[PDB]
Amino acid sequence: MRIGHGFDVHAFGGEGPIIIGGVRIPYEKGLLAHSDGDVALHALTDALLGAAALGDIGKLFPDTDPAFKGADSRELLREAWRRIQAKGYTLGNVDVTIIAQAPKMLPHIPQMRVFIAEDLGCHMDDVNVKATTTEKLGFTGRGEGIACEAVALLI
Amino acid sequence: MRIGHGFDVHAFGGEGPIIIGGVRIPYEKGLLAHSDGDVALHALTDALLGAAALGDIGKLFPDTDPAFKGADSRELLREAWRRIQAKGYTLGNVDVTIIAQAPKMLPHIPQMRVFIAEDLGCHMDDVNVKATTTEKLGFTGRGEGIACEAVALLI
Amino acid sequence: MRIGHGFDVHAFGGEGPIIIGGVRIPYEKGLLAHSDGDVALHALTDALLGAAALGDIGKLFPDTDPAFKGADSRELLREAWRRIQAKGYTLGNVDVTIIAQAPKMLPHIPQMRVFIAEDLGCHMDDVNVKATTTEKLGFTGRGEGIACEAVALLI
Ligand SMILES: Nc1ccn([C@@H]2O[C@H](COP(=O)(O)OP(=O)(O)O)[C@@H](O)[C@H]2O)c(=O)n1
Ligand SMILES: Nc1ccn([C@@H]2O[C@H](COP(=O)(O)OP(=O)(O)O)[C@@H](O)[C@H]2O)c(=O)n1
Ligand SMILES: Nc1ccn([C@@H]2O[C@H](COP(=O)(O)OP(=O)(O)O)[C@@H](O)[C@H]2O)c(=O)n1
Ligand SMILES: [Zn+2]
Ligand SMILES: [Zn+2]
Ligand SMILES: [Zn+2]
Repeated sequence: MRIGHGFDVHAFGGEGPIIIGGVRIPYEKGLLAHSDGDVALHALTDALLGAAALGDIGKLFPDTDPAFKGADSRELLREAWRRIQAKGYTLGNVDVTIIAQAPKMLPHIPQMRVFIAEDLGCHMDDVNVKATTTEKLGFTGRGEGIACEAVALLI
Repeated sequence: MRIGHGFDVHAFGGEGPIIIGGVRIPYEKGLLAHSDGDVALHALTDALLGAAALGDIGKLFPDTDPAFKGADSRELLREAWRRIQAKGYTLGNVDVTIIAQAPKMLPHIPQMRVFIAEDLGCHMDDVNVKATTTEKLGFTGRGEGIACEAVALLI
Repeated sequence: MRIGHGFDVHAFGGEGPIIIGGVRIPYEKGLLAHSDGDVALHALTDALLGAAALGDIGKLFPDTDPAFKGADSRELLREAWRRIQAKGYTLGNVDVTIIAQAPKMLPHIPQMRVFIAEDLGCHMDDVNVKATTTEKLGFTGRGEGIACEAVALLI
């Protein structure tokens, strides 16, 4: 059993929607990023790479490499997962916590769990996603951006 | 073995004391919330629900439902725990990290561990609580609110 | 198997370099602290003490005690580890996430893993360190300080 932890942040910028956990969520503003800025999947990817001792998302897929521009975070998720499995690991379970004042993540979580479980080739029960606001405090409370944390357990 | 993670924040507002980890801690200002605003127990609850793949505190006990107004966070903690156990889980251990510039949590932690272990029906040794300031940085460093993180391991 | 979580923050102040994960990293400003302000090792220490139910770094090594002034965080790391092992624990694995806009931690991570694994008497593979910026948001995004999170799994 191996434990991992990931954390990510992306700033709001431009027009909506935003992509979180693979879900296109309607919002007044979008998120600024090289890729699709999916904070939830970056934090998850890092948690999994962390538990595998493979480093982090930026070590494997550089901000500098042009191909990663506009990149689908689920692709990165699946690749990191491919490499993790090849190192001999299997999924224990993952838990994600989206820290955002808005939009409301609640209704999109079921679909998120479907995408993530698909990507990790596991059952939805091994995947949990949740959300919380920082009750108007901070860059998140001010609507400046979204953050996300995640933990993973590999076997 | 299943892993979970929780995170919560509540803003200062009104008169003291504050309730953290179930402990009434004297402070110049109190915390604003629908319930008692116990940041430590919300973060813990989410960590446990997360490890169980039951979602989050707000999914089980809505901000909208009036009964939860003024609600004792230990009640929510015990209920979430009831449901978790019914899903077949048993406690491995939990670790909580209170992020607050003040007040000093240190002297109240023993009592916190007593309440939490009581609520989870475990031994104090399976429960750990700690604290840290953000050295004057951020909404926490500015005394605007308190945050808390927690991880849990279920069996 | 026992899980732990740690979190720490230190403000920039003075002249560089900074010490992170035991590595002297050149930077325009340094970090303000009683000790060497190694955010990465404090967060790690707490994660390990947390998994062991030993509390936190400040419980074991007080800000008030003068000896800890200028103190080498690896010393504290090794001591906390000594005490943890004496309580009967063995390392499962640790994962660290440095949240800093700058400097770039990437090139110093290998050396960090060497120091940490040395200190914990484990193999580098049981140690992972990663980094992330908060994309210009927050006290970290503003260059006001560095934060760090860590999780640990004890056996
Ligand atoms: N202080 C920092 C921050 C990030 N990094 C590295 O560079 C990348 C950070 O990029 P980022 O903070 O923009 O995160 P994303 O835009 O990939 O979501 C990370 O993936 C780390 O590998 C670093 O070495 N030092
Ligand atoms: N961006 C967000 C934030 C929270 N939520 C949900 O709604 C609740 C958040 O309420 P909250 O941030 O005020 O936390 P508490 O006041 O219950 O401590 C969470 O329990 C989540 O279920 C969400 O769907 N999307
Ligand atoms: N709100 C708080 C914050 C910290 N503390 C305790 O006092 C110490 C916090 O000191 P700190 O936030 O300056 O962290 P460091 O300077 O040791 O890195 C922690 O080690 C906790 O034991 C507390 O009791 N209540
Ligand atoms: Zn990202
Ligand atoms: Zn709360
Ligand atoms: Zn520190």
